[PDB]
Amino acid sequence: NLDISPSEVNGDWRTLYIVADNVEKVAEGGSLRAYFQHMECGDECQELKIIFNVKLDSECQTHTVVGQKHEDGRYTTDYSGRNYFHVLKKTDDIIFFHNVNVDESGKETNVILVAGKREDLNKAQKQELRKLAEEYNIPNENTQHLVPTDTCNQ
Repeated sequence: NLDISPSEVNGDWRTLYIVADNVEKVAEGGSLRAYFQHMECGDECQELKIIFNVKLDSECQTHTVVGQKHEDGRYTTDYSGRNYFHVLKKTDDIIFFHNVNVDESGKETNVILVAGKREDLNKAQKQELRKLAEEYNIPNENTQHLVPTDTCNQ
């Protein structure tokens, strides 16, 4: 996979799209429907702090996770079970993350989350997202566009 540096990641980010093979996890009220707000890491990006909101009732419930980087490039963190995440694609203003969540009940969910410093993907990036989901055995019909309900950063 692709490494990230503090200079690349530090700052505000938002979630544009999430797609997952267990749709309940990323649809409204899902445990993994994370509206990014900010990322920050230090030296070598060993310790990656991600601040995000989930919507709970009508309100913003803010969360922070700290991912720990490992030699294989994955970060781990606890959140609604155990997560293993890494970078599948990156540009200066868009990151595609792949996450595997193993929930407390043992259910495994594969996720692609698109984080951005802008509000939209272009058409090429949308097709790339679809191709990646296929490659990762994730149904594209589960795709969630978060922009229209992202109200916790403004």
